[PDB]
Amino acid sequence: MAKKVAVLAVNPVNGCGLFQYLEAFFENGISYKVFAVSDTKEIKTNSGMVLIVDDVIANLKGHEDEFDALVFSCGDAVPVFQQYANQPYNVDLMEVIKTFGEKGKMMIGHCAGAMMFDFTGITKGKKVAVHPLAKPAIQNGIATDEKSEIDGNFFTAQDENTIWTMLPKVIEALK
Amino acid sequence: MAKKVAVLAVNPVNGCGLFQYLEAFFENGISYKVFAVSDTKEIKTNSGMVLIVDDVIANLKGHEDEFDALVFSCGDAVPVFQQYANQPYNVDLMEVIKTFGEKGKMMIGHCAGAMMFDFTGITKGKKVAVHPLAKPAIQNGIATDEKSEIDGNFFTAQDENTIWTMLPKVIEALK
Ligand SMILES: Cc1cc2nc3c(=O)[nH]c(=O)nc-3n(C[C@H](O)[C@H](O)[C@H](O)CO)c2cc1C
Ligand SMILES: [Zn+2]
Ligand SMILES: [Zn+2]
Repeated sequence: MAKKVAVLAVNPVNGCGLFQYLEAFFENGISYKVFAVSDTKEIKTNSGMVLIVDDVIANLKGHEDEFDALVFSCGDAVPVFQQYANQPYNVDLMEVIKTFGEKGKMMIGHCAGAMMFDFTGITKGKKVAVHPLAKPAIQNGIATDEKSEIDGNFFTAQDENTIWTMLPKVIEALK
Repeated sequence: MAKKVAVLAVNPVNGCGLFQYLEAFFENGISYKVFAVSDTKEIKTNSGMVLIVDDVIANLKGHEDEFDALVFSCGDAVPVFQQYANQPYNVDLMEVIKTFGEKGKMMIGHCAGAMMFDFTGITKGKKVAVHPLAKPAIQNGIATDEKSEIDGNFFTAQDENTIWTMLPKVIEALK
């Protein structure tokens, strides 16, 4: 019955968005493990702070059944995602997202998180919140202009500044 | 003429509160440096994340005139402050807050940040916003129950959840 959350942090990752999830989980006693979307668990933030997380994204593949939810913390790695699309960690990212979406896991994200989910196709026929610049990239999903969208098991926010509009409902759904 | 900000992060520090400042500073081209209120450059967050900042608080002394603002990021280190009040890094904390207060630098903080400010007497006759649990610990200052208090050069918030009520003003003050 005990839930488990897999948190995905890109490199670099928006620290404000990330530690809104993590500090909320810790204070509510929600278990979580943070995975780096890179070849090392030592990442940076957009602000420049060096951050050493729990593990890498490669060690998440095959362990999707051990978690009940997935969190995509957006960052400045996304505006250059297309350049590094063929990077090992960026390939593992789409695979992890795809598997979690098929298991029916709780999909959580913000900013460009909806687009990364939509690149797979798990957001088909689902209301999602996404950054105004990543909105025309939403093909399978149904992008809205709302600060946050909760449809089925998809919990998305427009950016890191509108996470507060959905975070309590995310918390009460986990523990 | 370039406004430089000195950010003080405790150990452990509330990650959500800290990166609300740093990411906001980054997106607005505000120069800042993060000093660890601990023995070493490497600290952790309340969530458990290993965080490596810029420098230690000891290397801030004598260089307070090289900054225009002082930020106090509260954390779980404060409820254990009375036990470690005689620690070298906690002694340096009170001495750098004093120095920044003498030159009339922009004093920023949240949660129990106003309490640490009031422990020096810099907040005399000044309205401050502080955590409800730390409110009776305000003798020199004028503690309120408001989310944020801006009085003169003091910019305090009730906790990490009410930083957004004063942060736009902080950014404008730092350009
Ligand atoms: C932790 C956190 C809590 C917030 N809470 C609120 C809130 O209660 N009401 C609100 O209108 N905006 C809230 N915001 C967003 C905030 O109003 C906005 O991002 C800017 O401060 C003003 O545009 C919050 C943002 C963060 C990061
Ligand atoms: Zn983003
Ligand atoms: Zn605190």
